[PDB]
Amino acid sequence: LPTAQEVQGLMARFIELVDVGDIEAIVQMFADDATVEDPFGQPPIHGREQIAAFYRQGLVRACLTGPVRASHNGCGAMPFRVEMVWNGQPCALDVIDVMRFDEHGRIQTMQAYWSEVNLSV
Amino acid sequence: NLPTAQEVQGLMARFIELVDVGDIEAIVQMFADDATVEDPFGQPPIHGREQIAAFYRQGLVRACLTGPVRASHNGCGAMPFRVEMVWNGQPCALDVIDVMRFDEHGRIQTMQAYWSEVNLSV
Repeated sequence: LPTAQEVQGLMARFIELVDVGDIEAIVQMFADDATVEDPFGQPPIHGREQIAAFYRQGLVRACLTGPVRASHNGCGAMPFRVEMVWNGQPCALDVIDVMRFDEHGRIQTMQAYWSEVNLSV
Repeated sequence: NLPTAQEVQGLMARFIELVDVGDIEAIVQMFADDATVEDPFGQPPIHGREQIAAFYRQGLVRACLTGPVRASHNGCGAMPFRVEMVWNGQPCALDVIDVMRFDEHGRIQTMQAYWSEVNLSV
């Protein structure tokens, strides 16, 4: 189980991969049975391919907007901003990903909180 | 009813407002009667307004959002904020992210406050 410090490291690593757009590298960070709920409120996405599909569908710039809050039970929450093009126009989306990592430092749970209210032009 | 995404932003912002002024009673009122609080997440959950009240009475300090509340459409939201306390002799700052799920009456059903000493600044 990653330590509070390792969680900070992994979560930041995740943002870096989304930012560069390395789907393969992003997918590899997920445990086998990892689930993704993005946005939180919608059906969880399960499986390597579906997740890769989800990220390819999505990937865009992403960067932390605050430090990773990490716990001692391999979990963490981080605030970030996604820069993308929507309705043919440059937009921003504020998100908070809550993640639970496993013993191998792989992502078991990803929950991204955000909705239209967090959408900005 | 279950707060819309906009209502969640409003409710969560209010929660920080209450912590900031130290209104224990009004904080407790925001919680469902049988709410669960995990603060810091990773520690045993505390249950019910009595324990939540004892918890906040023990803890309550200033707090403020450091970014917008991220809200969902299922009455949930997460918010980043900083807590300032003159704890440990000197003033310190604790960066936290609270994740809340509200119930059908617009009260807090659960709250998880993510943070560790790793988020404690001086």
